[PDB]
Amino acid sequence: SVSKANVPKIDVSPLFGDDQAAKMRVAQQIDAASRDTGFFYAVNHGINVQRLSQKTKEFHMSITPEEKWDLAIRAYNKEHQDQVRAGYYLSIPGKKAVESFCYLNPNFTPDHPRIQAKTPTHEVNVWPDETKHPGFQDFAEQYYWDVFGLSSALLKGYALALGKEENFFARHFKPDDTLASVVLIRYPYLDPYPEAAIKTAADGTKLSFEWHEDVSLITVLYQSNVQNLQVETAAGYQDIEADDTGYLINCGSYMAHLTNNYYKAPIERVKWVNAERQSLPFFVNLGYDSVIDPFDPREPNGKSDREPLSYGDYLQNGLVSLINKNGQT
Ligand SMILES: CC(C)[C@@H](NC(=O)[C@H](CS)NC(=O)CCC[C@H](N)C(=O)O)C(=O)O
Ligand SMILES: [Fe+3]
Repeated sequence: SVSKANVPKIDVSPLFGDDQAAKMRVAQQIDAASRDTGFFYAVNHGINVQRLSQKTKEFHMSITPEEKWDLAIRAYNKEHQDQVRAGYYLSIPGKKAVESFCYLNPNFTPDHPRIQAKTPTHEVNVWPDETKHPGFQDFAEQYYWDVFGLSSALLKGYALALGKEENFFARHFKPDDTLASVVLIRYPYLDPYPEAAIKTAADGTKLSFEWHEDVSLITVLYQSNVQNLQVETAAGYQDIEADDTGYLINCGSYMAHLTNNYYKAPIERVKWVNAERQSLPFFVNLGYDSVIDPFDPREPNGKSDREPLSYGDYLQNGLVSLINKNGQT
């Protein structure tokens, strides 16, 4: 029936250090994984993922219907026209099981020039009442910077893996302008589970979210210990093993663009599982004006004829296209 994807566990801790040869050995493993199924687990990453899943659980289970409307993105609340990305994504009982909360760069404030200029994809985060969710905002903002630091190191590994200097990507990944987002996703246990919330794939598999390529440079994902993800290969979809201690890493379609598809953006989908679980992606996005010059590591001269793509326009297009294809989450 369904085979299992080879998803190696890569000790990424050398990427935080100054042992350059050890960094290269990590880079080789990243290269191999990126050329195989496109996924690896980053282990020995230094993030307290036990507290992450705890603080997230407390929030999802304690937020009330009134608070969800008050935080809701524009897709669920016409009063909130500035909330395209950040805020609460409501479930629809009987129809849509998943619900989630998305937040962006905490440095996006009314003082920020991109907020002042009303540049697309930049928004000021919305937060629940502190007294109703003590410590939640503090946890969430600190987590953003914790995973930012992990992601910076991973980007050093990807750069070395492609034959570049280690800051080739990370130099565009900055706290003052990153469009990176965290999404705290709840997938509920439901009895009965509404069939309307289950999609059926071409191959018959029941899904919660259909196939797609990630809109990101890379995706840095923590999930609770419930197997659900699949990656498409030429021989069909393969199950990605769960690992609630590691971070599941893959390239997004911006990486595929700039490498001339040498590191493809894998096609992934989410199987339907009737189980309470958490999915907490960090989408590594660059700045709105960031441009990486494409190259082709397959060619002796490394030359690509692909257009340099401004990251902001890429992100705007990608997020709207994904909603159109796979629905409003
Ligand atoms: C597969 C997981 C990463 C997760 N899927 C997801 O997060 C899916 C597919 S990558 N991503 C999205 O819908 C895009 C969210 C973008 C976010 N609101 C933003 O403004 O930056 C899931 O569990 O459904
Ligand atoms: Fe995805």
